[PDB]
Amino acid sequence: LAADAGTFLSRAVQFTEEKLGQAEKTELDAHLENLLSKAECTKIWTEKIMKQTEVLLQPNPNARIEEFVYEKLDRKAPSRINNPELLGQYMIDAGTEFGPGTAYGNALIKCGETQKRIGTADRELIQTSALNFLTPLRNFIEGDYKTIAKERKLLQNKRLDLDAAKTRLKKAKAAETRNSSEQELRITQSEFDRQAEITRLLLEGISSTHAHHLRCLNDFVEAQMTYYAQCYQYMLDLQKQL
Amino acid sequence: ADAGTFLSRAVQFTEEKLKTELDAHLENLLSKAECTKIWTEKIMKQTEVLLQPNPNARIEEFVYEKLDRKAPSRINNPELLGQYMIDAGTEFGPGTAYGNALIKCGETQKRIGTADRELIQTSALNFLTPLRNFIEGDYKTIAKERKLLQNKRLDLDAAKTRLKKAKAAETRNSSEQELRITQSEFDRQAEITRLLLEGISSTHAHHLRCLNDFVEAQMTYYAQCYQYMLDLQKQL
Repeated sequence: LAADAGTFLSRAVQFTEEKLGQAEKTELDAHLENLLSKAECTKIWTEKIMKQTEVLLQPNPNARIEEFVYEKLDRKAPSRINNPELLGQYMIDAGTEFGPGTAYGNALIKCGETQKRIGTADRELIQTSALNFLTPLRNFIEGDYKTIAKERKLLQNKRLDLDAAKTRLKKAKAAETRNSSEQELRITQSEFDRQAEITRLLLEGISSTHAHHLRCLNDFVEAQMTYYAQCYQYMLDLQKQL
Repeated sequence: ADAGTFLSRAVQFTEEKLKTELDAHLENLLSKAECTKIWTEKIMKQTEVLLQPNPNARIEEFVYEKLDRKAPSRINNPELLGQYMIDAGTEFGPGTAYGNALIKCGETQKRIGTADRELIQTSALNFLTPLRNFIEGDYKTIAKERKLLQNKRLDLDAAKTRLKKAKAAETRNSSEQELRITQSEFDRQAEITRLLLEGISSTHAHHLRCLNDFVEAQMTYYAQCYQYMLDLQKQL
């Protein structure tokens, strides 16, 4: 068990010396370097788009903060009526008060109805998009990315060990000890190579990620089309009655 | 007992804490005007909320309005999303189908944002403005007249008390004369109020035309956005 502490100690000292610039870093194969870089960029942008999308869907930030609170509180956040439907209610009530016979009353009541219909259509889009877009992406970021991160750490650690061994051999004098260090060097190199393959294999899966997301984007688009199309028709209908 | 006297004092204080009825016609008109103001205010506010959902933005506007300095031209959600998509697509590679889609969507999104800005401008220019004008101008006048006639009323009510207490013949005659003077002022003010309370009919007509306009703005915005989406659907 204490030997493990020695491994942690060895990995640390080496990390310090390498940072001190006194020690160098064994550069990884260009292919893996390229693969890791691509996966990262992908995650960064996907995260940004997902967030901005959400903001677009739910403009009120304070509402989002309240949801976060109840989410951490493990409680349900009370539902609220959307602005479009609310306006409709006020208008309809006014129209009624002003008098249904009056044209102004007729117009106000007619509009309030259209507004509520529009509000209903809005919620349809929010649910449709959330179900078809945000979640698919979220999945990828939470699962595959995590796994890759873990493997990255393993390979990073192995490299530290390899570099530490190298440095040890560099300062190896006693023939017998130097030979032992040579055995140690062979030992770490093998393990390092093994993890490198493991990592490359996992990184290969990212290729399909882009194609999967493209489908999700096509869906979101269809949703927006549906939302505006419905609202446009609703508006036309209102003008005919008024 | 003592409790009863304390209760009596309490009732007296309630009286400390807490009328010549006008001709029905005027009363009814007054009620109409008040109702109109209440409903008009509610609709004007909610519709502004519908246009600008973000409360913090409104707060900022209020501060900058008091600051008497122009508030920065913040970018709306659609355009920002478009920017992110376009840049991301560029990074992943323009040739790639995914990148192409991202860029296209960003462009359309920015177009939508511009159309939205147009819609916002039109509504506040041909709808919110007139309504606000009316509530801020005519209503004040109306309120002023109401206060004056209310004072004439209180004075008239006092005159009745003076009349009921006018025991001396001279006192009786003086009270009568003052009551007559108050009455004359009352009917004069009443007439003025009646004139203004007959203008509410015209107000309803102007408001109706304003509403018809707002309807046009919403239809135009929805039409424009629908076409943009059609174009993108064709591009991809």
